[PDB]
Amino acid sequence: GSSGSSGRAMKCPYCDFYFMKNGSDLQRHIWAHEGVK
Ligand SMILES: [Zn+2]
Repeated sequence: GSSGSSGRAMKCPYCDFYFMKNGSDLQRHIWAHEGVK
């Protein structure tokens, strides 16, 4: 699919959104649900 040739991405511990299993942007996306500036 458009997110990757084999699919099977990780899913967020707070919402419906997806990232690559070792992506650094996931840590910022989670810290944003935890309310960090
Ligand atoms: Zn999320």
